[PDB]
Amino acid sequence: LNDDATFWRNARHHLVRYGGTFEPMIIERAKGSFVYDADGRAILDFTSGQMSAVLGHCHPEIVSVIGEYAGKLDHLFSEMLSRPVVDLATRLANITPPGLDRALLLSTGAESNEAAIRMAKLVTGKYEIVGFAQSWHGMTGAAASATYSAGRKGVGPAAVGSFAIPAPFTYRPRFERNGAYDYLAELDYAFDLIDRQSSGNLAAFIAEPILSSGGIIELPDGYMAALKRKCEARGMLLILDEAQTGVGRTGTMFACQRDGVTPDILTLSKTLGAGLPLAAIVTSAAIEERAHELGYLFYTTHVSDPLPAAVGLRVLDVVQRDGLVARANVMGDRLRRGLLDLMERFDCIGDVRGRGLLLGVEIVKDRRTKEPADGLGAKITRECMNLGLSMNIVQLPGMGGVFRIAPPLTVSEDEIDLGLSLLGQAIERAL
Amino acid sequence: LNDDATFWRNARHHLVRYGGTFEPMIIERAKGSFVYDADGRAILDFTSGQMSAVLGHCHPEIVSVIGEYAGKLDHLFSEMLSRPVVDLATRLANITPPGLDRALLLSTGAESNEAAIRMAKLVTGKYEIVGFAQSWHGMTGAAASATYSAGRKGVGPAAVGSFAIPAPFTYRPRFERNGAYDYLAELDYAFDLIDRQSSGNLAAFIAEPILSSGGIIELPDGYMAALKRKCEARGMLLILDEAQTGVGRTGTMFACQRDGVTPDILTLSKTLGAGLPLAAIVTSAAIEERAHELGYLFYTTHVSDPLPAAVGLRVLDVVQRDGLVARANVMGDRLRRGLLDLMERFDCIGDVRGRGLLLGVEIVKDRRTKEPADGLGAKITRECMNLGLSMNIVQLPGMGGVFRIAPPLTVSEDEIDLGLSLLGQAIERAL
Amino acid sequence: LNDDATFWRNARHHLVRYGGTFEPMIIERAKGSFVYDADGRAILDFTSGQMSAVLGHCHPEIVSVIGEYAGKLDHLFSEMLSRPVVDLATRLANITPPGLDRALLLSTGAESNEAAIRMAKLVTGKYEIVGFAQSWHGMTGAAASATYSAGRKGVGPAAVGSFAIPAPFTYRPRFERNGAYDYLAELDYAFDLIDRQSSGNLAAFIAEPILSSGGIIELPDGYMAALKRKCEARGMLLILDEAQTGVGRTGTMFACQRDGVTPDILTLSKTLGAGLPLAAIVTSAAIEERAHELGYLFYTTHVSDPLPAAVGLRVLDVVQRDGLVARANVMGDRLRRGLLDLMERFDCIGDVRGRGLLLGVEIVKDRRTKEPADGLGAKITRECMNLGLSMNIVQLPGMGGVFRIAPPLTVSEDEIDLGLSLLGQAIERAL
Amino acid sequence: LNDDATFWRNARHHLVRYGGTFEPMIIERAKGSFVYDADGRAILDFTSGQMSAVLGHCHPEIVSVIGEYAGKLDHLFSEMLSRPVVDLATRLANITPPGLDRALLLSTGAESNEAAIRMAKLVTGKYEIVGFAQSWHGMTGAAASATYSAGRKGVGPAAVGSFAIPAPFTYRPRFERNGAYDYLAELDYAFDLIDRQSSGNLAAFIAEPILSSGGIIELPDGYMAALKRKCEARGMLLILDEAQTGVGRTGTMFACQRDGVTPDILTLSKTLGAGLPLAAIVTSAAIEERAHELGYLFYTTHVSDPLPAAVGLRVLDVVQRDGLVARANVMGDRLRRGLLDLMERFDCIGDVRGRGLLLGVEIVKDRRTKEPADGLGAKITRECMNLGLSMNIVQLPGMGGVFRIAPPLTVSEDEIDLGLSLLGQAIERAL
Ligand SMILES: CC[C@](C)(/N=C/c1c(COP(=O)(O)O)cnc(C)c1O)P(=O)(O)O
Ligand SMILES: CC[C@](C)(/N=C/c1c(COP(=O)(O)O)cnc(C)c1O)P(=O)(O)O
Ligand SMILES: CC[C@](C)(/N=C/c1c(COP(=O)(O)O)cnc(C)c1O)P(=O)(O)O
Ligand SMILES: CC[C@](C)(/N=C/c1c(COP(=O)(O)O)cnc(C)c1O)P(=O)(O)O
Ligand SMILES: [K+]
Ligand SMILES: [K+]
Ligand SMILES: [K+]
Ligand SMILES: [K+]
Ligand code: NA
Ligand code: NA
Ligand code: NA
Ligand code: NA
Repeated sequence: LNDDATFWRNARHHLVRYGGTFEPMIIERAKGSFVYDADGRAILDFTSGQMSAVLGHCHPEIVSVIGEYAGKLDHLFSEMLSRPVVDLATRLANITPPGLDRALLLSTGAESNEAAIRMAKLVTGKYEIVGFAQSWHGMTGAAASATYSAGRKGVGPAAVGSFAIPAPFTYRPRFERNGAYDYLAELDYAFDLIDRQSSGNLAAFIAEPILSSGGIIELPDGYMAALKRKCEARGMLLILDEAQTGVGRTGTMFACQRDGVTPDILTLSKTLGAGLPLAAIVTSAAIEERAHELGYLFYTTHVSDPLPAAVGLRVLDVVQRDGLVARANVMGDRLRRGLLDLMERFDCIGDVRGRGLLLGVEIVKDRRTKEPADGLGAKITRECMNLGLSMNIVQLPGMGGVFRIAPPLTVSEDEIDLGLSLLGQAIERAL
Repeated sequence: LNDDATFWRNARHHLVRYGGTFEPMIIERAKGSFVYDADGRAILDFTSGQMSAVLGHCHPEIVSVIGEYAGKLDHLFSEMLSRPVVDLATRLANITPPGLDRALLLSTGAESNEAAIRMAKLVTGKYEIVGFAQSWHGMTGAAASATYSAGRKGVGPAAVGSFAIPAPFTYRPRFERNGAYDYLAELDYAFDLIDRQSSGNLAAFIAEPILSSGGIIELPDGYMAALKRKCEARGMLLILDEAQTGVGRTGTMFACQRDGVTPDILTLSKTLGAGLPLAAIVTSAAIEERAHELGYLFYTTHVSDPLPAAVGLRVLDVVQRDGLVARANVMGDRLRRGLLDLMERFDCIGDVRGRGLLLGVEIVKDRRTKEPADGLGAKITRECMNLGLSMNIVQLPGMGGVFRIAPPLTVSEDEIDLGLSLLGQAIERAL
Repeated sequence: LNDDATFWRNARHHLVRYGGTFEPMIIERAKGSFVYDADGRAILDFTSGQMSAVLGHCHPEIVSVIGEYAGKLDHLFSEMLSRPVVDLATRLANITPPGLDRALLLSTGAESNEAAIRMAKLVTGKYEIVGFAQSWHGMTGAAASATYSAGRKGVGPAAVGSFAIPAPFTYRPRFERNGAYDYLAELDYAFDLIDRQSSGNLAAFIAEPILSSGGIIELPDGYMAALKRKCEARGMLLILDEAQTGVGRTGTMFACQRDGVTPDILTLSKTLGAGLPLAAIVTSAAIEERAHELGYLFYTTHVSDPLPAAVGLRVLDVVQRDGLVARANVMGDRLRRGLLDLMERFDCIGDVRGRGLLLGVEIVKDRRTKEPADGLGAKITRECMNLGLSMNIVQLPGMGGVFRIAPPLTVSEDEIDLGLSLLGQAIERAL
Repeated sequence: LNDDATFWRNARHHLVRYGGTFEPMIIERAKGSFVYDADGRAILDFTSGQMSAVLGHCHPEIVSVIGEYAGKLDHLFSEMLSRPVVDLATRLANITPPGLDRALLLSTGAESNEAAIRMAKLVTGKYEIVGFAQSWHGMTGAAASATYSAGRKGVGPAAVGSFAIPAPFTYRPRFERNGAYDYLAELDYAFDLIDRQSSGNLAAFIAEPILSSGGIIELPDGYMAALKRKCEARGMLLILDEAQTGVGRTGTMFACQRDGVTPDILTLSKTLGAGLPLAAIVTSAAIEERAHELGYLFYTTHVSDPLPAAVGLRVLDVVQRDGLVARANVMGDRLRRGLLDLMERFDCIGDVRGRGLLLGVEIVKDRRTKEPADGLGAKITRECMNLGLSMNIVQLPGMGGVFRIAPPLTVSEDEIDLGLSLLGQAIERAL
């Protein structure tokens, strides 16, 4: 049983709480799209752990590669190179679009954003950073200074030169031009204000292609391109944080490929490490060369460690070899249609959005007023859990609660159907 | 051969440079205290990779535990608990001194410092951070804002409320009182200035027990205690960054045990993960409770991931089981005496300092003037490498170059002797 | 002649340039609504010097009071009181609306804003300041940190927690709601963004009732009230900077009286000193009491100096005694109608706005496109000068050039007519 | 009587308190070295009001010049020049040392420091400012960010890049080198720390030649020169704030003349306006030219106003014409010897320091321990007042209370003797 009193005693005595609440179960093992509690119950993992396990849990190939290296090349002095490192960097330059040439291999998502931000500052000689008002880039200093969906209060001043602009949100539009939601006009208006506040030290704009924690907000058609131009006009770099979008999830290897806009620096992490801590930034040779002449520094313990690099390479291999990017579109489409069917059945489902296998369901009181359904989201979530489906909801001011659905790229048709049934049931009991 | 032209071609084209310079060899495999290049040559690793591999490379136990978990519980939604996580947190509360009760398990050293700093700010409601002028706490925002041995220029303003004071350095004393280096008087004088600059928002002091990158500077007798009192009087927390000192390296499980001073928050990382990316903070229950009521947040992808937690637990087991803390004193003593013998033989060795198996050798022009020997350090380093010994030197303004010696806790008598011979030879050729 | 070569030689050698350009004439004397060059030519002063001389130049009463005091009570230790000081403070509490009780008498406009800002920070225990994106509050640190119409670039970072929102501008509206310029909806939208960026340290909003340097922008109907509520909901103070609007200029003793909204702190300066350097803040007793218990400090050399205080009291007397606030409406109305007649005659006049005797004329290429007429403004200005009328234009990005008209409250019907004729002529020659 | 209940009623109801406490008397008039209360009692003004009235109160010449201008050229549009302005700027270039060429005429001391600081930032392209830990430069933002003797707590973060170093204090030395107070070694040590904290954006050092509010601390022999070199090596400007030292007070026209070190920017105010609000900065032509090409801006209402400029010119004339700088040395010497005699008589007088007519007396418990005499200072001060002598004491942590003595340059032998007798008596009653 999950009730192991010694286990819960120690958990209460010895863990630091760091957000949210601990599920009242003890995860014993995990395989593929499921995890198992201490009673042996299988929970369908619709979030791929913490949005990372694109190949599912304990993927046999990952398992072999991990075994191989643990026993042969584990960790090294940060100035020593090895194959897995060079292969992975090379691999990355190759599958990213042209203009993305050189890579740096780190450990976490925030770390990858900090490295990108530091580099932008170094090459521009400026320090002001702009992000979206519902972003999430990490808990470390600079990453946090650009994170706006939460965490800003009580922890002292943010970094000097931190600015946010509203993200374009079609579902709940707030900016009109001729009885129309003109999100590009909104962009202009936003920048104008920025320009007027800047000290003249604009270094970069950092952005997620789809705001995940922000509520699965997809940047609409043309936005990105337009965004890129705003930067270029201002001599700013564009940093795209693809921690949740990269490596196939949205139906392209990388989300920026969809818009055909290549950022100056691209950052990766969650899905790249598929559960392990590996992260990266990729930039152009020109930018790298300049950072280098300027003395760019970002020296860590695990930068360029072989084991993790090895794991990342295998993940890419598998994705490619198995056409998992394409699978993402097929399963994604299967899941989306199901969600849409639920939305036919239940009024509280106000919207279903997203791409590929990174989907959002916004819970609402009523589809007409689009009024946030408070408490209801949490109910459903609990019912899912009882039913054996692991879900995640995010709640922002002025928005209904949003389920963030992100099953493994390896998920099966069945598993999709199952989740879909569990969710319907959960909604039914929760009303 | 290490000359693989395709390998070097790709390395040049696709890697981001991030400090220092790449060794011109290709590391193929690693085992115990050695690494091997592509020609099969064995290099004695006197720095334990990047100062982490306390059990050496590819330790059989680490290898099994890694295997076990990769295949059974890899990575989870950050709100789900599992045994390895609870066991490790518990284990940590138990081997740390009283007052250190609750743990948070993360991935990197900087991340662990950011979490500690954020928490200090939250519980104090203040934001000013003080560190040593030769410190190194990490490359991420806040960690970097408190890092003074390098990296401060060209990357924009540091965090608001960043202050440093001089670290007590007995080898090159600068503060006198009655013809004596009164490092405590220096401390008072330092604080007075701080007090006068503060906006009245002093939150914490962050410190390494032994400044590693700072040049292996050991806090002298009574300093720490006195430091702790300065904080307490000011309502500040004391955060001890034991990334390189923890887990046995200096001859005690933790360096603070030596002084018998328990910090408010303790951070760990390098040696705890023994090569893998695992890190942690440990605090008192009271502090944790308060952070919790205040809404402390530090939610990441890999916080509380089972695999790494599992690895950390095994590392602790092994250390304990094999009396490696005690071994650290014995080998350390064997290594220190050797260094001292070299210092008898060569004038350019100005000082040998450190504790247990974390030792420093400061290179000097002449023992009397204690004038920095410029270029000489680098020579020696290169000669070592040719000879098959991997070393590391750090160079600060106003100080001679310092070799940072940190062989695995598992290092053998032979391996020690060998390194000692290689180094003598290297110094000989380099003169 | 104005050509005095020694005079210009010295001017070139010994003055620091500090913005704009020196008129090529030598002002020898001034009286009433005119100034005289070295050739004895009379220039009609339509800006009341630098927007201050509400009683005109060298007003006989000011002249007597100045004489009186220079000879009897000039300047004192800042802890000694005298009558003029107490009378003026009292006078101020009395003519300001209820809720405005206690005064502090300083020297300049920026100084008065700094004192208000410091006090807001002290009583709220917070530090974030919000202003308008086209504001001007002064050249000193904090005042400058909240000044957005110009001066932000090249001089380092602004104060931490500086934010701006767009000012409501009816002439060139940018925010629509149902095919309408919904300036209140714009306000909401603005605040939402602020809220999301704040660290939770909102202390005050600072605002001019009519943005003078911003282009004579009048806060539309209901805005202020709504603004005040946004603050109150957030626990922020409202500081109204009435440097150019106070003391009768807009047809009420103080502009806030028109909206019937009383700010938390009111600041005055230009018109209060009528040419001399006197300035003030007025606040509620409650706010003052609290600032006092918290140790509010703002100790200067000239705070509470008798001479200037004496001058301010006389200015108020005269204004009251002569019904100059009422005169402001009558002359203002005479001037406005004239401007409107010009606008009938010339296409380049796009708008005439303002209140009482603080009027703006926006120069435009064509009334339909409302396209900024570049160069034209400057022409006109030069022609005015030749014609003997002193004018001032301000130019902001995205706006046509704006003449800022602000003749003395003592201006005569004739003088108005004259200026009106000179301006027509100037426009005629300039086309 | 000073008891006017209506007067005190209004004072209590309508004044904002801003530091310190109001003397319980009503100053009715002032003349020469005295002020008179409402009972007609004459108080000898040993602080020249608030340290400004170098020609005493109501000096007949000041009075005429003031009269002249009030009636002829009072205040102008900031872009119009006039003679008094050009004459004064010229005059200033001429009496300052070579290298000081161009002037900007403002209103207050803080304003003058803000203008200097802004300009330093503009020309260096950097923003970090260093001052003394016991300085006082003003209450406005930047001036306050560099003020360390008081006011830093409770009002939010200071300006980014604010640093202080200890001022050299011979009376209570804290830095030793070979059993000697090596204040220059202290300077080096200080800078080293600064260097290590800087982001590489050092713009200027701002300093008072004698720290007035800091406790009448005189920069010892060679310090300044050495300080200037530290700056020059770092590419920083040196700004000397001579608000209390300029215009004769210390026995030279300007204090920097004594050391023969010319700062990059010199600021003046108190004594220059001799009671009226006038202030200035003086810089080199090169610096000015560069600030100008970079768009230096510092446009205020009263910059370049004729009346005040006129007053400043007269003050200079008088000082020169009457050899008041020389008089300062003679009277200063008469006053100093008296103080020394008191120090013979009373143990509580620990030190008498200063120069010319800017003298300090530090009150101590006992001359041997040099222990601060708490409460005693305040007693004496009160007794002086009863006796008819106006004095001022400043109290800093770790220092005894310090009387700041600064009688007018026009003070008479008698007046000196008188004060000297009153003070002796006051000390006698107070023991
Ligand atoms: C000084 C650079 C070096 C990489 N040190 C890293 C380091 C970190 C950061 O850990 P990270 O986040 O990098 O994992 C935290 N605390 C201390 C005391 C450290 O020495 P090393 O000393 O090993 O060379
Ligand atoms: C929003 C909180 C969550 C943990 N996200 C983390 C996250 C990180 C940080 O990675 P880390 O440093 O934590 O590894 C970086 N960039 C994006 C777009 C993210 O969503 P998630 O979305 O998965 O719940
Ligand atoms: C220390 C407080 C006192 C008012 N000093 C004011 C002061 C100012 C400010 O001038 P302000 O802007 O105030 O006119 C600038 N520089 C120095 C060296 C000063 O001592 P004082 O010393 O006279 O008591
Ligand atoms: C905009 C530049 C001008 C000089 N304005 C100065 C100004 C000040 C500063 O007063 P200062 O400290 O300068 O005395 C404060 N508040 C407002 C609304 C102002 O317009 P003006 O509008 O008169 O041209
Ligand atoms: K490494
Ligand atoms: K996790
Ligand atoms: K005063
Ligand atoms: K002026
Ligand atoms: Na690419
Ligand atoms: Na413990
Ligand atoms: Na009132
Ligand atoms: Na000169």
